[PDB]
Amino acid sequence: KVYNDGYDDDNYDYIVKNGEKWMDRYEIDSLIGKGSFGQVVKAYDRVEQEWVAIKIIKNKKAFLNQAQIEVRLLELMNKHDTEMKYYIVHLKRHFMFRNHLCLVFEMLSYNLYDLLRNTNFRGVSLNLTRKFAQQMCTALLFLATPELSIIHCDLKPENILLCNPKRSAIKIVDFGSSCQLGQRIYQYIQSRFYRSPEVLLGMPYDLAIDMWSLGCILVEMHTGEPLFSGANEVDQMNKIVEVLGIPPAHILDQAPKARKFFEKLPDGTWNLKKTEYKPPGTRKLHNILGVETGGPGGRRAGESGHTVADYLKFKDLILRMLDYDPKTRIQPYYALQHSFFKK
Ligand SMILES: CCOc1cc(/C=C2\SC(=S)NC2=O)ccc1O
Repeated sequence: KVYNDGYDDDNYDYIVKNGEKWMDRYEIDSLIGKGSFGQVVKAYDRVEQEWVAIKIIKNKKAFLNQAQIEVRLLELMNKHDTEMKYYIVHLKRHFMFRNHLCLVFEMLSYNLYDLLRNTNFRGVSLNLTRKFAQQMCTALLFLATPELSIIHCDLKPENILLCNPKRSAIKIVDFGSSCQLGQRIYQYIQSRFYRSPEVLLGMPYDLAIDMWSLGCILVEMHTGEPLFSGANEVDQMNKIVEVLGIPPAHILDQAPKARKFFEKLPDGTWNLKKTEYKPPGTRKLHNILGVETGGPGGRRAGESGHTVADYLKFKDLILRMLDYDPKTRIQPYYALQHSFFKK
């Protein structure tokens, strides 16, 4: 059997051969990314004389359609003249090659999960976390612009990449799961660890879900471990409740999936259903962050910029990003005005 004249495998992924040249321009070096959508490869562009990442979409209608949306959003974002756009990954060009849609991006360095792995999952400093935090809030502010109103929908450490390995500048990648503000066609969205409560509760969602994700990411970056690492959605919600308490009554009353995690008593109050968890709100972020005990695990004790005063600024901001209510949850503009960022 042969697929796409022998260019494709059984999955209709392009069979990548190191050293291959495409259209007398791009020289394929190696495969750098693998996904349901297709593959990502590192290539040299002879014309621009630079390294580029090429996202090779699978040769199937479904995956092509998904990527077409990705392209519109990427091109829409690149359209704006604002300087905030530079925190978003830049799509240089797109083309059809051997029945595969290919997105050409600027080559980027290690993702934030790689950084975590490199620390043996013990996290990076508050100073570097602040730098990452400021850039991400700026990125979300840009996404929040009315013309765009883009929800990334899959924010996580892996999806945040450094421009250069020796600088701290970051760019958000993978808009393949992104959508614009509108009707909640998709209920099951976001990576589980970074999934907002509104999504878990099957309620309407806005751009605030990304902000929730950011809060989880920022805590994760400093500690090295996901704030909430549920094995399932129920476990996810229970892990959120451990830190933040039972969600407010006004939310759960409106929540279609409230009874998946909670039960409503005769008095009309909400409790966790029975089916190993600390009581609601007793896994304090104050202690997770090690505000008063020299940071997480005491590894930051004696380090500049790791004072109680510093940690309290970080904690307050995080707690504003992890507001249960998406209408009151801090917005990118206000987050950038937080005392955590002041000099
Ligand atoms: C290992 C992936 O490395 C890169 C990845 C991207 C962008 C991607 S990957 C994906 S999946 N969707 C994107 O937009 C850009 C530059 C890179 O160096």
